[PDB]
Amino acid sequence: MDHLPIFCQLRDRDCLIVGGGDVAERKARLLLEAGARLTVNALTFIPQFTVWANEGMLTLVEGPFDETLLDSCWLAIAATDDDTVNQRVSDAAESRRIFCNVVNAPKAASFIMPSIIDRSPLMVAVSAGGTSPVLARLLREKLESLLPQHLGQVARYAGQLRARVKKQFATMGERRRFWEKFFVNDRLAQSLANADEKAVNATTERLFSEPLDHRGEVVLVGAGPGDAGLLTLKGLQQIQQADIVVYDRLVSDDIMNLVRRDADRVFVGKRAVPQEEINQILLREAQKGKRVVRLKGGDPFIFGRGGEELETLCHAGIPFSVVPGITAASGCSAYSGIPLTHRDYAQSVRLVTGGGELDWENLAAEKQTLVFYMGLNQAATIQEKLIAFGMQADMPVALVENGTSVKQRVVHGVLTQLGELAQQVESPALIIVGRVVALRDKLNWFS
Amino acid sequence: MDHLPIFCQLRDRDCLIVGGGDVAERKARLLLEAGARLTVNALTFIPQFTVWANEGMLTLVEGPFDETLLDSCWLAIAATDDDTVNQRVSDAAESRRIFCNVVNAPKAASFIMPSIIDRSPLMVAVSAGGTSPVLARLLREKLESLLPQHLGQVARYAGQLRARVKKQFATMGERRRFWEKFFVNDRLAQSLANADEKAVNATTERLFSEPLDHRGEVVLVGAGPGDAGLLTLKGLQQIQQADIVVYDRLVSDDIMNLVRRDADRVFVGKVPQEEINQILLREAQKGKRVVRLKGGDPFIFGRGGEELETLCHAGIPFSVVPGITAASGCSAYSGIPLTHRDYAQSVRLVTGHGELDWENLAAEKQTLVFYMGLNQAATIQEKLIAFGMQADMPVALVENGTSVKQRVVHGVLTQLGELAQQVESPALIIVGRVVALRDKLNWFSNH
Ligand SMILES: Nc1ncnc2c1ncn2[C@@H]1O[C@H](CSCC[C@H](N)C(=O)O)[C@@H](O)[C@H]1O
Ligand SMILES: Nc1ncnc2c1ncn2[C@@H]1O[C@H](CSCC[C@H](N)C(=O)O)[C@@H](O)[C@H]1O
Ligand SMILES: [Cl-]
Repeated sequence: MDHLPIFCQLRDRDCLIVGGGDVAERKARLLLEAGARLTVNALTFIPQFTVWANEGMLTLVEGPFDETLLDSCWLAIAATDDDTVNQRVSDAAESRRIFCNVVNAPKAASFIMPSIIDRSPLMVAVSAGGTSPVLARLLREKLESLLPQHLGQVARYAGQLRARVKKQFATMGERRRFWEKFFVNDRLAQSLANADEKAVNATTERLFSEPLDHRGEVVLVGAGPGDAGLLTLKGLQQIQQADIVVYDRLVSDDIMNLVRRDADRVFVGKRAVPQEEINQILLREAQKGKRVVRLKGGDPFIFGRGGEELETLCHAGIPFSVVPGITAASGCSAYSGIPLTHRDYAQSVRLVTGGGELDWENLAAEKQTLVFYMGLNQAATIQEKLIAFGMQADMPVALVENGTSVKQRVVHGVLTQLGELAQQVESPALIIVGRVVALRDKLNWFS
Repeated sequence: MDHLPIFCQLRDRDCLIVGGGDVAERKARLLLEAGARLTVNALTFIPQFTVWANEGMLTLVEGPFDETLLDSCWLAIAATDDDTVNQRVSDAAESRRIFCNVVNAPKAASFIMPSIIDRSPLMVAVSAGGTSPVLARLLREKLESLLPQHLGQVARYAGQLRARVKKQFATMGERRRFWEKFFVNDRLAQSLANADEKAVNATTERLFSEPLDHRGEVVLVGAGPGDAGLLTLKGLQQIQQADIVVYDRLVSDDIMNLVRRDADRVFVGKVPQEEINQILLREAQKGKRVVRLKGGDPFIFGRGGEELETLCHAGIPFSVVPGITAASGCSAYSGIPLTHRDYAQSVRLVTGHGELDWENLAAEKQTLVFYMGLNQAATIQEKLIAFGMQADMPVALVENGTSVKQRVVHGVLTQLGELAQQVESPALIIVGRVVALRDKLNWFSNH
């Protein structure tokens, strides 16, 4: 072992930073977050130090490095640009047996500052001894995406409950299985976050009363339009903790690979399937006691037929929640370079399908952006009947197929070519109509 | 944070353990592995301690607690069963400003010993500070399953190439891009694992020979409506690697916790557009990774349709990460789907601050979403009524959607004026029959 990691309790302990630049500012902010009583010594200070001082959060000593400021210090940080000054700081702290960090020379120091994931009281720290800062940040970013930030509140509720858990589950296996359920229960985490005490004690005793086997809930998760990177953090966390994932073909293969592999997969899609038995699959599995995730393309509440499922769940007592996704309009907008609103261009955006009878006097009006979902089929009926209501023959139209994926194709023309453009593409495609289409020239970044 | 993690260099520094039992043994084993000059002072020793003193790896001091043995120490550990003795030790350590650990007492000591995952020279440390030891074990065991066995060899080799990387690459960014490609080359990993030197050398020379890009870029990232879990995975990648992050009023404080600690932050808030652009323009022209962080989605009422031409006119590469828009975030979190089987089959996103076409907005069977229409709410009510919307149409106002401070008021269209006086910005107005579904779909809390 090259370094001993220790977690230091710093509240009202004296600490010294030498330096007054932005490096020293980052260090000072960490130590203030830790509750340190902080003195800063520097020849000059960036103004963020004088505001912290005015608000009585630190102490400033303008001048050269004064070894006697270390006199009652627990930690020293040399954060200047002068290796000479840092070495004098480092040497003065060594003789007083004060742990000292040198920002630019981590080998010169008696301690190193690692990358930190703060879910306090829960804390994770990563370092490789200075050999690889970029590896630490790479690991920090993956850790950040996996640990929900309300985990800390769940942590402290746990500690206040270990007497009840131990007095109810005899074996340690029984206890670990309970804790494993406790720490991934999301109505619990949301209730502690939102400070709803009725829902905490409700969820608390529902956790104690149901069998250790059971953990029935259903989560409606938006997978977004295609790109695995457009999943939400909450979404990725939910499909990692799931026992069964129910998915359609509108969920891209890359999203599916993010499903941790001991989960059961249920495909409920096209081949070459009514929503009614989909409701009963979800119903069945939740009442067997499984964490069911329903993955849907895009956003669940935008042409998802996703509300119809949940009111069946609400009438059986099955807890549920919903994680929104990037809808196709927003993804294709961004990946094709067509903003949906802009300036003098479009006051409003309209999301519509292609069922029943629509109102095309309404759809034809100007100063709009029109986005057609599932419109490819009735597409010819759309060109002739927007022009037949006075909308200009020169209005740019665009079709985005497979938006946000590496197979994205965009065809753009003018309203009077709308049918011709149409089956140069296939489903799934969006039809976008309006002046905003004309700014793809200046705004397309996706190669 | 409640603790401050640090990685101490203990080689040739005196440490003192008080206690000579199995708990003292496990802490002694750790300090020995970190190179400490160890002294153990106890009435009695388990046999492993005498086996260590015979090899000259520690000094044993038999007898009761001697305070003077602290004099030259950098760390102290109270590991007796006697809690009176442990307190005399932590007292004697306090006065000397020596970080001290008390085994049966996490809240009583100035440092905590964390769980360690070791991939030397890489190291991950996990602690919940004694509030939840079992969360720390479950997490440590999950981390153990995500860190590849042979990651330590990749880190070690990185340590040996730093001198060469810094000599051959002038700028910080060029070094970062080298390391970014180094740490995700699968083949270099397996070659290091198999001690295949010629294969390591061939990939290494080729990696050093690659042309490295020298451009800064501006990334527009959607933060989503507030909840930090609603950021996309890509958006998190961006704000964890960014050099500077330009952000607004409407980026919640929990998203900012995701911004990399070493990044610079610039706030905007009446700061008009032409100063933002030239801030963006001048920062990227210096080769820095620039993230523009905006609330919701950048291309929906984002004003971000002209930021991008100024950059395209300048030769600055740019990209766009879509975000969850306030409509689909507030929809999911108030229990109000934007579309539904027989309630609404089109969604209209409208602004507030010729003018609006009210005959079209008042049309049947659509959901209306008003962005920043709080100050204009009495007009919206008047106009929709005059163009034929029924007086009893359900309306809802979502304030601070997806945040811990979310508030929803709701009612009928003849109440829309009065309702707006009960909330403040930022807030959405949802108009349509879907609003009535909240009483069957609200899985979120009570405001
Ligand atoms: N990746 C994609 N690219 C282009 N259009 C897409 C798309 N994904 C979905 N669509 C559109 O959405 C239709 C399915 S309706 C499902 C909508 C989804 N819940 C959402 O919010 O996006 C398809 O017929 C197609 O018109
Ligand atoms: N968390 C939230 N809850 C309710 N309304 C919100 C909100 N965040 C933004 N808004 C609305 O959005 C307006 C800002 S316009 C920018 C919104 C962003 N581009 C998006 O896609 O959502 C505010 O006036 C408010 O009406
Ligand atoms: Cl490192």
